[PDB]
Amino acid sequence: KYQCVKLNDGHFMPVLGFGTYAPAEVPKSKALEATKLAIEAGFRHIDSAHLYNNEEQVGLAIRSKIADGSVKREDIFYTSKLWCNSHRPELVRPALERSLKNLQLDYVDLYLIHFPVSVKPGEEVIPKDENGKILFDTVDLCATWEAVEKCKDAGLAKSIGVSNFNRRQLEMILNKPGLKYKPVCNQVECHPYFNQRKLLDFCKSKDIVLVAYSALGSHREEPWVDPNSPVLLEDPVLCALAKKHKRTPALIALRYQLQRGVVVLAKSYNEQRIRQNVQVFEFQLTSEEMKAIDGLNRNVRYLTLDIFAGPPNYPFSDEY
Ligand SMILES: NC(=O)c1ccc[n+]([C@@H]2O[C@H](COP(=O)([O-])OP(=O)(O)OC[C@H]3O[C@@H](n4cnc5c(N)ncnc54)[C@H](OP(=O)(O)O)[C@@H]3O)[C@@H](O)[C@H]2O)c1
Ligand SMILES: O=C1C[C@@H](c2ccc(O)cc2)Oc2cc(O)ccc21
Repeated sequence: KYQCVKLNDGHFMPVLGFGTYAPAEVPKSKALEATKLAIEAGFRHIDSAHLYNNEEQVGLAIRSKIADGSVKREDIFYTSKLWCNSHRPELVRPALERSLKNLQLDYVDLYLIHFPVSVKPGEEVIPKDENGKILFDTVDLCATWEAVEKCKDAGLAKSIGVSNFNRRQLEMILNKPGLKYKPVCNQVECHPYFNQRKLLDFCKSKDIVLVAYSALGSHREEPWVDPNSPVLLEDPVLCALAKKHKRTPALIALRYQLQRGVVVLAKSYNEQRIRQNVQVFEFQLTSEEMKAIDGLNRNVRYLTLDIFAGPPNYPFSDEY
């Protein structure tokens, strides 16, 4: 269904969203078809990023569902993200305008700082030196946020937020001198094996929505995810609750987040699963079942973004 949460700037965010990242080996055209099917199934919140190299396709999909009259622009909540190669203040608006041009949309509903570690400016999203290590850059993320705030001023992003920020980095933005807009959200990995209780409580404490990514246990694309990590959707408790409720493990995992106050994303380029995942609104977990899923917490982070560790801004060294 279309139920939403009110953000701290007064905009409304659909509580279920459609993830659009797919591994590099997935052809770009598949993003176009999956996003159309997502909108037909009921999805109104759509999550992309300049990193995903799909905004031309995702924009084509959204504007085709507008053109055929299925939805109007105001019904769609579209998220993009500012990548690490344009953290520098003077490059922030160029990057947003470049996403909008690829999308052929006048504005995004939500613009996020994608990841707090900066890299060398340029066309390459992961620039590398001769020994294969990332060419990091040195940027004041408070200066980045101010340039992101100016993007809201200009009406090019209706809301603004962050992703992959730990509590320290959230506090750096929240307590910045002259802050215009708080982040409306922190988009972070969250699933029953990494349920982010502490970070979720902290966001709640500052009127920041936690948006769960990798909520079904991630794409598991090598070399980003350890292939020896456990597979979330094989979990016996999730599978047992799925049987009990006549649902699926993915649907238990998404319902879990909805009942604990989290906005949840779900990626699928599969028509059946796309349509399946919107069924998260048709059933309820009992409080005893929520507690059983709470017990699944394992400290298994699927997406470490290890290749960016080293700089002070690497977000996952802190406890949360
Ligand atoms: N740093 C960031 O901000 C960041 C990082 C990671 C992700 N994200 C966002 O969050 C989204 C979701 O995370 P994710 O891409 O890691 O994936 P995910 O939502 O955790 O799960 C995707 C995987 O689960 C499968 N799946 C989907 N629905 C299913 C169902 N009902 N039953 C069984 N399997 C199902 C997908 O396969 P099929 O496609 O074949 O269904 C795919 O293999 C991303 O697309 C992106 O929008 C953001
Ligand atoms: O799966 C990953 C690993 C990594 C990454 C993905 C693609 C890429 O081109 C470079 C890095 O960061 C991410 C950020 C995202 O928002 C979504 C997925 C991933």
